Amino acid sequence: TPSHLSDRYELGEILGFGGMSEVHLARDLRDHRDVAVKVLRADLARDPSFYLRFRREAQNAAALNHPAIVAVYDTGEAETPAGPLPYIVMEYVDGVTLRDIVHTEGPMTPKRAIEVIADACQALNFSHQNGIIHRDVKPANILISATNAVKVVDFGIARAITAQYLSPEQARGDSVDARSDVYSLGCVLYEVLTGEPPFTGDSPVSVAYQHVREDPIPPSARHEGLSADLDAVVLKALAKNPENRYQTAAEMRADLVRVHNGEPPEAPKV
Amino acid sequence: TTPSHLSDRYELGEILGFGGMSEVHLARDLRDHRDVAVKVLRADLARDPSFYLRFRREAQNAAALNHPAIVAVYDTGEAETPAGPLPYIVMEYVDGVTLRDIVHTEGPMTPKRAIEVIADACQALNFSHQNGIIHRDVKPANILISATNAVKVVDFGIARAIADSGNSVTQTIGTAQYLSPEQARGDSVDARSDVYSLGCVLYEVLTGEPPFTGDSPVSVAYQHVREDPIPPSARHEGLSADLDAVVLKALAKNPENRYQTAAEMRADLVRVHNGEPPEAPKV
Repeated sequence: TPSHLSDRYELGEILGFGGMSEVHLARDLRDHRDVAVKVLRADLARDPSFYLRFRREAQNAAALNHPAIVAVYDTGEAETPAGPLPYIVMEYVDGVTLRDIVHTEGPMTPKRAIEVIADACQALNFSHQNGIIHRDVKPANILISATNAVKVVDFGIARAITAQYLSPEQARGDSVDARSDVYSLGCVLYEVLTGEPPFTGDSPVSVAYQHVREDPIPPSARHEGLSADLDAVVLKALAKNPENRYQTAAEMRADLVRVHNGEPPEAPKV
Repeated sequence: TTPSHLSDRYELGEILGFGGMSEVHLARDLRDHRDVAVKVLRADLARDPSFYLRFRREAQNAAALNHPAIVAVYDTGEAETPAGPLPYIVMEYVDGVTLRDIVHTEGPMTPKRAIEVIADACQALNFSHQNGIIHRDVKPANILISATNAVKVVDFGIARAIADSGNSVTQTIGTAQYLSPEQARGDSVDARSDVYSLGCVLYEVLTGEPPFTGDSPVSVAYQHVREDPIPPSARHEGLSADLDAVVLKALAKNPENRYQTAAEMRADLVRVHNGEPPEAPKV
């Protein structure tokens, strides 16, 4: 990868690695600001199967406009003498992932967890009202900024009509919809609350199997300082049948809000 | 695209097989003047910390077992070139093929051969268990047959911590064909699991298919949990009711009903091999 893309974006340190792409902190020398640039790993920039796969993801990136969603600024294709190198330029978030927080700091307090997840529900809801399912909600895809704001990254591109955060339907290979993001957000909620996701296993298959077939253990049975109410919410978000989950991320956030307040939630009492 | 050399001692050659994070190379040991197998982190995953860490742990904690039917571990290290550090493990080399390639190119074995092979796998797993090591991933791709027909087992899981429960602590889209029920549920895995998995392999070398197949790993995992396996002799000819009894005991849903040890399973495979009645329920 070159030091500069398009004589505009000056690549700096790696923020994170993804499937085929890596995200860099960079200076937009033209707009004079720091940005995040997602590029295709240089080695992979010759396999056409990858160049094409990435360019569609870039061309068709979810460009949503919401405080809790990392914006998309620009998309491009640079010119290293070796070859054309495709990239997406995005909002930069000076912060750390939920995955890092949970790992270095452990489970959050119920109050903090609720604030974080309800804020994620807003990003998800705004995304949903705009026709877009994230499909990969998970702690590594939720960012917390230095000033403590939630920023969600890595929305999947629109479609036609590991495994710790899959919904039963993705696991079965059935069709997914907004409710599917709901289930996954609940997995994250479960983890920030208890230090662990609902299901663990020796292999993605095992975990997938559990999502589809095993009853989750109520969070309070795995960590202290969790109320029965809060249990009911998490458990509803984790319902096996989409028909029985929260129907929208809004519904989910409203029940989270009630628990923050200390009011009984609309969720069932197990 | 890895380097040509490691630690100025091992020069790498053809790839023998690829795994999760890692590729296995046939290499020449320039100090000891011999061919070894070298399992290294894939070069493209090397900048990535979560893969480097995951592998460093695997390399340092590799299971060194000393047994004819187990591929030895010679050295464990970290090479530092401008792509590394690249933890790696140096192992006994087996000039041979996987039990998986065999079944795929040659078809099912004869009971006489199947039994001999699985019986040797049993001696490997028994030895390992008696050394506190559970394999956890027994499957055709992890059993090699040497050019002289010796059985050699690879890819033992690293030792893990056991909880207050007396259960094993869990570690870490796939095969799902050799999964035990306890693995599927994410329960405690132990010697009985290896026994069950080896059962699946035995079933596969005898009949040409593992006990359960399906169009999703999830759905196969389910069959392991809930569904009865059809006796081998109903799927392939030339197999006796006694052989069925042994395979089906190994494949039992409740670990308390399987062979409790690999040596026990080996004992019933030897009896069948000899024309004796097995200790296992008629069916």
